[PDB]
Amino acid sequence: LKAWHLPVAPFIKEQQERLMITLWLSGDDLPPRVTLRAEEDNEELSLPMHRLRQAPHPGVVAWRGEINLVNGQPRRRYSFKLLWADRQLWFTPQEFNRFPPARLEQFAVDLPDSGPQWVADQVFYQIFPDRFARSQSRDATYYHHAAGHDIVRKAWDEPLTAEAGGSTFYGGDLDGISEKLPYLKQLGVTALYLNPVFVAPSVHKYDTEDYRRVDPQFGGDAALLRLRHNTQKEGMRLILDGVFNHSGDSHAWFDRHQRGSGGACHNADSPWRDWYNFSPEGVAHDWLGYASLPKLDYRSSTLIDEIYGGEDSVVRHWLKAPWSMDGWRLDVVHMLGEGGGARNNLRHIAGITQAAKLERPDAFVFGEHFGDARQWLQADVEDSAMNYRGFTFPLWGFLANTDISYDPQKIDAQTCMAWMDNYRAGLSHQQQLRMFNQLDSHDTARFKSLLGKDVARLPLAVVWLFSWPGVPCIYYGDEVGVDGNNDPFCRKPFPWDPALQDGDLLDLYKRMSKLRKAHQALRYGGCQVIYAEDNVVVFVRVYKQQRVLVAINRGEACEVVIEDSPLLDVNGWQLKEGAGALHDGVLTLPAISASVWFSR
Amino acid sequence: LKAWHLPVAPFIKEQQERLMITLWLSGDDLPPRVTLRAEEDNEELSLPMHRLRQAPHPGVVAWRGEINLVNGQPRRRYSFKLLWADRQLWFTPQEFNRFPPARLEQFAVDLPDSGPQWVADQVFYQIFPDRFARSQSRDATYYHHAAGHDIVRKAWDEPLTAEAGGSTFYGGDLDGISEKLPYLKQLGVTALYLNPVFVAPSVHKYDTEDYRRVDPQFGGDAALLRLRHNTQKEGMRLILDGVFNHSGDSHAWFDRHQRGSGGACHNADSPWRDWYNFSPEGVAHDWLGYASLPKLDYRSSTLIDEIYGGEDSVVRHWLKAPWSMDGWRLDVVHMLGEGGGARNNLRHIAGITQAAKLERPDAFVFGEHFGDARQWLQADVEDSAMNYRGFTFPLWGFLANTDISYDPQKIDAQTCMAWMDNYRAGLSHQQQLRMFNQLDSHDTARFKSLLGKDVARLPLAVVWLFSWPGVPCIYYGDEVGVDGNNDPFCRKPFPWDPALQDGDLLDLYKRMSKLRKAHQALRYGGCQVIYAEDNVVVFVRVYKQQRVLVAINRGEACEVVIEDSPLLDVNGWQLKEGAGALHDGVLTLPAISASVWFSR
Repeated sequence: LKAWHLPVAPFIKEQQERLMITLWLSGDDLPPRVTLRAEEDNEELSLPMHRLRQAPHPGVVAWRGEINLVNGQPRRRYSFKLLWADRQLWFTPQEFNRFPPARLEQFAVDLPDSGPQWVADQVFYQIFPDRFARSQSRDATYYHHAAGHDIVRKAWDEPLTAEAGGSTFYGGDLDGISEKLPYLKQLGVTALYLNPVFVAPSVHKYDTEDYRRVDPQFGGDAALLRLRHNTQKEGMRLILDGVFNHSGDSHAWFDRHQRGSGGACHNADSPWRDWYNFSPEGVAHDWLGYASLPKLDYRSSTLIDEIYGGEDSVVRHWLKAPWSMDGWRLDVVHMLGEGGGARNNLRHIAGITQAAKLERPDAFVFGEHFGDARQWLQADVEDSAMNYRGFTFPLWGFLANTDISYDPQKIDAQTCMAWMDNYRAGLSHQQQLRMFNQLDSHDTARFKSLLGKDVARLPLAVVWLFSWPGVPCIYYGDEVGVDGNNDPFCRKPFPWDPALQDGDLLDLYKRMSKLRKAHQALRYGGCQVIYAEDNVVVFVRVYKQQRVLVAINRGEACEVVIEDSPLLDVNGWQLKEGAGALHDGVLTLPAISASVWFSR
Repeated sequence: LKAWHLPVAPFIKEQQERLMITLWLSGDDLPPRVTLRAEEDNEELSLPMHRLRQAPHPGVVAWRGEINLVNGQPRRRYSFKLLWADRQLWFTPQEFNRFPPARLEQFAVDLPDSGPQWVADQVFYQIFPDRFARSQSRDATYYHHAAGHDIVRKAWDEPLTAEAGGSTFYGGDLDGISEKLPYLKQLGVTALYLNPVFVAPSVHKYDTEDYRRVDPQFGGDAALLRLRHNTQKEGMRLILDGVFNHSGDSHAWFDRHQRGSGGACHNADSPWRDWYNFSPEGVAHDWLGYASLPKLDYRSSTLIDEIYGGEDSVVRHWLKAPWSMDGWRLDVVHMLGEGGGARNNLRHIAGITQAAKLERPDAFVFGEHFGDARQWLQADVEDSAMNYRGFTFPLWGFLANTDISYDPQKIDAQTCMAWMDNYRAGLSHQQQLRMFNQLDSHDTARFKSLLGKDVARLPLAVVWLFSWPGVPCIYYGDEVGVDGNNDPFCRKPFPWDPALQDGDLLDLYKRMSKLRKAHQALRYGGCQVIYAEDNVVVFVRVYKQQRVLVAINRGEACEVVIEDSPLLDVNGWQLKEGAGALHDGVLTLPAISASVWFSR
């Protein structure tokens, strides 16, 4: 017995106020009845399915049902209940289940879809501002109170060292990014995610001192206005790093260093005393034991107003004119809450997202989730997450034998795809398409270094990043082969000298972004894993009549048989990237290779 | 490789402000390192585990770690990360996982536990009031507007018929329940769940007309005061059916039948016009197409105040003096919300539960969930659910070959236990202990009838109901062998004539409730499935040094080998119920039997 279904055309079709659902079956003992299990206002529904007269493909029987769209909530969950005379079988995102699937692990489609529909068309690039590029115009040192010393300035070619990593400035700025826009546009980028840029004494600037002013070191307000102009002119989106779980200790609201007289750290009568939590001993709650990062108490209704409740709260401030940013990356989204911990977290993240969409309906809001983000995403409190658990770490394990803790990891293609597909199953198709996928970031070792001796696998990761469902994000310098261990060493200055650039890797990035821009299935399509065993993964992206086939071989050269699949029943295939070869259901795969085919 | 862990003593121990966690392992290739993955304010933690010098049991190696309890949220999620030189393995509620478990499917313990700790000590009994018992004192007919006719009155021995089922009254009342308290106390009952009792024209009374007055047909306010007195006197708890997703069409707020002049159904200027949703055509939103049940629009802040927001809102009204009820069963909890659907549902159920605990901190609030309730329970918006998906339907399938839709079902012991254990894995140990388990209810066919020819299996269900984690609920008449098809036929009058009673079944219920009252592990203990194959299920309840072993055989007589388990390493076993026999790791099980053993 076999089944096929993806939450996209050709399997689904909106027609008037109905959502038509088609299921494919094949086998010797087909069920005489099939029930479409659907949901309306969380009530489970048993909807009839009828057999279609026309076989969609050789030996494939098609069933169809209808979800009424005039009532219910926009997210349409559904599964298939195969019924025989004596038994039943469920078909789900995770294949067949002998007992009923979890409600939150069904197929799901968002109709009407009110999410940021532009996100799926983007190629993102993440910039750690101090390390990307210096403007042509272009170093003032001051005293970092939270550190024990003045800040340090280094020249662009000075090696990175573990000393005073939070206080070493190489001096990149925002006009530097503006000046490098042609390079990013040649790379395929259509959108930027910036690490923090508001006034703060550290180099990374998660120790926010003023949420209303751009730090002069990066070029101040004028330079961020220019970047917004230039990006708009080039049709590029722009996302800022939003740090609302905690403030910096040098913020006026807290003011550890008594720069004023009404700070919360040293005055019980401070206007913002109840914006922070102080233990019985008086020790302020902070972010995981970093006293420079006092945690904000969202029990206080004035804090709620200042951050997201008010018309000119911080979240909305940068989304309206003249700033008109395209949204927010939410730092430490999972811990924000009341009383010094994550109490009431889901409610407050919902408030932040809601406030953003009030200012800009198409605003993109996604959270930093090193962990399992499903409960946040399943309650629709944010649009998306940095997909470490769903994308990053499965690739770390399958390709680099390591994990979030740099613990050893030995997982084969089966386990990797079971892992990746289990996580997506909790997400609607529209949510899957906007997951923020990257290979590494400013908070991890460089993927290239994590490969160690297996660095030849890096191109496989690059192809996968551009073809797995979700929006891909390049971490600055990845595309020219920057390596490094974790923070501080993952934040090297970008090597603008082409002699220090891997130009073959750079070209790979250019081509994959062209393939993605070219083919709807790489942006909008469903995704079916077709083969997952030992070293080989094969999956197809699916959208209307178009298909995109992707075959990854992490080891020695081999041949693999691909059984006849109705998803692969096409006129022919056109190889677009890689040296793989498909002929008569046999895939010839060179050692350490990834290949992409478009259907003709 | 083998592992054991349950979220209860002897595996966990609170000591000062620390939670100690112990893991058992056994095998030839044990991991030299084990990481306790825990959570603090949703941040994943890697905590060291150290090897204990003393083997807890033959050939079993013990590891221990500590969760710091002074910070974080009360629910403590955790899992075990086994680490070798080249690989890792996860140990979870669902055995070993090669890739990291879902955050929401870890072991979890609620510390500090603020739930209703009394619930785990109860035996519940559900009463459909019109059909349970007439008081000695003891019939007035009126016109049911939503029906097309006057109500109908029938004598106690008149057969049930499908005609006017919502309007046929046999006349049971609340003083009748008061008078039958000695019977319920002899049965083992310590708590009552009543179907609706507020003023409403139907016999089931989910068509609420007045949320502030007890229906005179059941004996009015005086009779419910007496039942509260008598139950208190006998140390019995009392739960009322709370119907807040919709009102009845005869409620004054709506008033389809113009009993007043300011109703919402016929006046655009009604004080409660915005308490209901009217389509573009003006058709009121209702409960699944029943116009007698107009749905309430929780967008309106006055409605929120009337139902749960206000000091004397409906939810709190019956929880304070003089009513002092012990909580609420929430009818159609999953659909309640704004705009004519389930919009903002989680938030409103949270408000209702919060309001209840404001009035009574130990109030028990649980929802009617025919479907998958995990998202409600995982967000702590209610204490518990009617556990149809986690308990009822697995037993319908394994024992009765049927399901929620009375579709055929063919699942073996493996699938049943995989199903039951997968659902619990999303629940903390404290949540599992208060799940509201029953075999049937006023909204299903009688389980005894569902068995058809296999009715000899019914005692197995009864033993299982009292030994699976959760609080058991008898549906009135089940204990003397009432049968019937679904609503209306599952609501027969209780047969008080002992000649019409299955006294052997009644005794079984008495003994199982005595076993539960007697043994802490049946109320507080963890639960490990030990054997699940074809017809046989064997599981042990675990609490400190005590064990309770339960063996269910749904088919012909057989013998089954039980490998040495450190959970079964005890002084000896004492058979308490059934004819099973355990000797030298071999379980001799008669056909269609269930057996219970206490450890000595």
